[PDB]
Amino acid sequence: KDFLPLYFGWFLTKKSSETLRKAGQVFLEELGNHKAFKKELRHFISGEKLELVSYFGKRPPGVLHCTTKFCDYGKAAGAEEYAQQEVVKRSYGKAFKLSISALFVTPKTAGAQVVLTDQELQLWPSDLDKPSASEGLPPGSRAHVTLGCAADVQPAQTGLDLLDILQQVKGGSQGEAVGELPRGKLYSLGKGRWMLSLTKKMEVKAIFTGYYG
Ligand SMILES: Nc1ncnc2c1ncn2[C@@H]1O[C@H](CO)[C@@H](O)[C@H]1OP(=O)(O)O
Repeated sequence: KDFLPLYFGWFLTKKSSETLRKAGQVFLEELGNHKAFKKELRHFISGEKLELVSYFGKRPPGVLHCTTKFCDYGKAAGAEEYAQQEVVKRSYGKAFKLSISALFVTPKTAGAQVVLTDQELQLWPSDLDKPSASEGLPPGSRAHVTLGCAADVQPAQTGLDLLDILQQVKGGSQGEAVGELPRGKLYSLGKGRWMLSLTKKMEVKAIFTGYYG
C-alpha cells in the first residue's frame, strides 16, 4: 500500500513565508515592549523584561505552512479517509491564497490565524473523533500558521491555543483594545493570551501538498 504524508497542508511561498515570518517577529518585539504586556508578565510566566522572540525559541526553520490534516503516514484516525477524497487528490499541487486576519500569543505558542474560503474549507478535515475546543465553533476555525512555541510545547498546541482564544472572543471576553500597534488593535484576553487584529488582512500565497519529512 501507499505511504501517506506526515501531514497535508498549504505551504507558503518563499516570499510569503518571509513576509509573514517578519511580521510575526515584529509583533513579538512590539508586544514584549508594550506597557500592557509588561504589566501582565506575572500571568504569562511563573518565574524584568522578557524577549518574546527568545521565549518562542522553537520556530519553523524554513517555509511556513497551514496544516489541514495530520496523517502520521496513515496512523492517525481519519487519515486514509482524508487522503482518498477527490478534492484532496484534485487539489494536490494547486495554488491557493490564504487570508491571515490576526496574530496571537499565549504562554505556549505564537501563531497567525487563517480564515479559509469555502473552496479551501472543502480541504479541511471532517473527522469522527473531534476535540471539545472545536465544539461550537465553525469548521476550519483551527486553521493557523505556527510561528513559534515555548521550549517544552508539543505539536498541535498552536491550533488548540487559537481555538481557545476564539472560544473567548465568542464569549465576548475579548475586552476593549489595550493598545494600537502599526498593523492593528491589540487585545488582552487574560491568562497570558494576546491578539492583534490586523486592520488589513494579509494575503499569503501557498501550495496545497503533503509533507513527508
Ligand atoms: N495530532 C497532531 N500531532 C502532530 N501534529 C499535528 C497534530 N494535529 C495537527 N498537527 C499539525 O501538524 C503539523 C506537524 O506536526 C503542525 O502544523 C501541527 O500543528 P501545530 O502547528 O499547531 O503544531
